[PDB]
Amino acid sequence: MIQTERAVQQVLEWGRSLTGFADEHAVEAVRGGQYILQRIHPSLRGTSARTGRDPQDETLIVTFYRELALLFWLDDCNDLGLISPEQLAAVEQALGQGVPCALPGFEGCAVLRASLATLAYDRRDYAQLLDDTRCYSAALRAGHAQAVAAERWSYAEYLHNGIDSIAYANVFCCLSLLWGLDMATLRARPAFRQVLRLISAIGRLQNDLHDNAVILLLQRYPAMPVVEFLNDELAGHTRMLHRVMAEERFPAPWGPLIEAMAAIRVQYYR
Amino acid sequence: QTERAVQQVLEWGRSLTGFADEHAVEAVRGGQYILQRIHPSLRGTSARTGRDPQDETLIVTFYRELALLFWLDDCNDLGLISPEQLAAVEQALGQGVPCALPGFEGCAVLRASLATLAYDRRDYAQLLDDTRCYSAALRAGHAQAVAAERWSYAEYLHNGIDSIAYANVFCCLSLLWGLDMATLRARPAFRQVLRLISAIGRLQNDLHNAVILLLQRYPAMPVVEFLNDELAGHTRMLHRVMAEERFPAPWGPLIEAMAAIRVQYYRTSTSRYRSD
Repeated sequence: MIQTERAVQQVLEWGRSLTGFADEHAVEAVRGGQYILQRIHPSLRGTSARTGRDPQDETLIVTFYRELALLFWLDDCNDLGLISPEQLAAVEQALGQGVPCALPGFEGCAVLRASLATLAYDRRDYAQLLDDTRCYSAALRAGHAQAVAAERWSYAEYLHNGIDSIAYANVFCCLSLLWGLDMATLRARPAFRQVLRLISAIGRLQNDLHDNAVILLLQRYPAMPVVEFLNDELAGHTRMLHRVMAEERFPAPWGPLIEAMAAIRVQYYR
Repeated sequence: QTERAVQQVLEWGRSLTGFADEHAVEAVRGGQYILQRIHPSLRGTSARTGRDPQDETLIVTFYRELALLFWLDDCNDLGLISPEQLAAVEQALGQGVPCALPGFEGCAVLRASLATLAYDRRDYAQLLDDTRCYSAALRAGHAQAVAAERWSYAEYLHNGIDSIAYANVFCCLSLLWGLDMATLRARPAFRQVLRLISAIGRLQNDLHNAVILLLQRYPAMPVVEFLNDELAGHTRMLHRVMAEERFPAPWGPLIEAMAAIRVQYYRTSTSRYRSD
């Protein structure tokens, strides 16, 4: 229910406590975040009586947008070198362990992680979010290494890393943390873990078509019709996802949520 | 001892239509390789489980399962038996009951042995599960080289991970030597490496089908180079994880043993001599 610009202002307010944070980070966060929240709104309405978490709770909504902003900011920090390597390392340790940053200029890290901890419906989801953050950080730095001071790895390594760097796992975990979506339990299902990997691969492939899959393959296998291959790969991952989602029915709002992510395009938020 | 094991696998194989001597030889050869590589490791779990590494009964059973898997693959790919017979066989093996059609008594005998010898019976049910999964992957991959438009490399590899049967191998090992895979598969890192080792096995087998799949869809693509890079890549990822995780013995050695083992030591280069 919170209005778009007020949400941006709330995200920006917190964002100023992070060196390198830009207005763009807050805007993208709210745009991507609203896209998702709007598509799972009908479902969240149905789980609300049970959980006690309101789909329109401003506190939950802005916290979610702040996590998205943090992820956008980190990606830029990593790729555009907005802060020093020492600072990025200190920031990633803090966000990955859930402790305050040891270097100054990044107070927002401790503040957001504390709110998430405090607001967690099922605290297992908070520990998972810290795990996903460490995976995200590792992937951003490994991907960044590849594009330059490297000797390109295999498409396999590329995709495995890109699945972590696309951060869909993080987004899902944060939503589960805030609205009590029981992701920690759902993960016990193999079909669930597999769809997580699939929607993440779908997102990584789509983003790169629109470390990058095309650039990597073309400069490693120039004769190879790279772009054709990838679209095929993307359609393949999509068929597998459709299959698994059919074979198994996940509790609400998971169906709508995965659907929303497959349909989302970097273009609608970036 | 080699030849006595080979003959015990062979003898049982006479109760499976289409079984060839090579199925038994490939089985013992690959199986011997795995068991001798993990031996020093299996000695430490030995007193704890009471399952002796040199146990002849556990050895012959393990090899028969490998032979079953090789035979099943050939039946699917070469049509050694009818589609009707293949369905009845896969049905039986997936439920651990005798095959309903004549000529396949071996199915009953092997599944009864596995049920009788299972350290942790949860591994027996899991083996049946893996057998159904393997059969389903065999079905899919055969029906794919014969339909309309083809599979993506991702779909092929995903199916290929199930069709290489490494899950079945690990499970059978746990079942006979009580390696507690039933609780280990609950570990996300253990699941991740099983997938990596299976992708490695599928690519290795295929580099001696992925190649044909890719060359028929992308003629200008240096396919064999790409697949070789993929194999190297999965191998590096396997090493990265291994280095960052500790798995109860003998799992580390077992995983490494399966990673290395090159098909040229087993199933892809064993056949009956002919004069020509």
